[PDB]
Amino acid sequence: DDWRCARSMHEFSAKDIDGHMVNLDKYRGFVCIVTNVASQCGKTEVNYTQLVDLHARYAECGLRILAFPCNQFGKQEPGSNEEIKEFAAGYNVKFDMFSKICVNGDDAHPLWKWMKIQPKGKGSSGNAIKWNFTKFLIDKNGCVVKRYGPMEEPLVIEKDLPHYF
Repeated sequence: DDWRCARSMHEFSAKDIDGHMVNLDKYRGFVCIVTNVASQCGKTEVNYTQLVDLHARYAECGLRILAFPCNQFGKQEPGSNEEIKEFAAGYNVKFDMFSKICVNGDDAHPLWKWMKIQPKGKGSSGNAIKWNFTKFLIDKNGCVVKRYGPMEEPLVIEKDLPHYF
């Protein structure tokens, strides 16, 4: 498949939560967390609060966050893009919200197919996204430099950011 030959996050596009196509070369020169989100997960509150905390404190350093709603995990993102955006606003989210997608399967977003086979994007037992709130860390070149699991609170990520800024 074509997404398999991609070199960078910056070769992909995705529909934002308003429905506008974003070319992800927009993020060239920025360090990015790309994460799959859900509104009705045991981990929704810590992930959203800690992603907003990291964006507040490192946006000025060049941190950007891309949140992808995904309903594939206990169906914990059943809402519309409208409802999910309002939900996010509730956490004072000022980072980039995207339209709801699949991250696993034939219809997985090609960025999500690509990230999960990156030399530094490999998972622990196969590459499938295992639950809500997986985080990939993307360098200023759009290369995947770390994957953190659903069990790894986003502030876990703070210690590695200075390596990529």
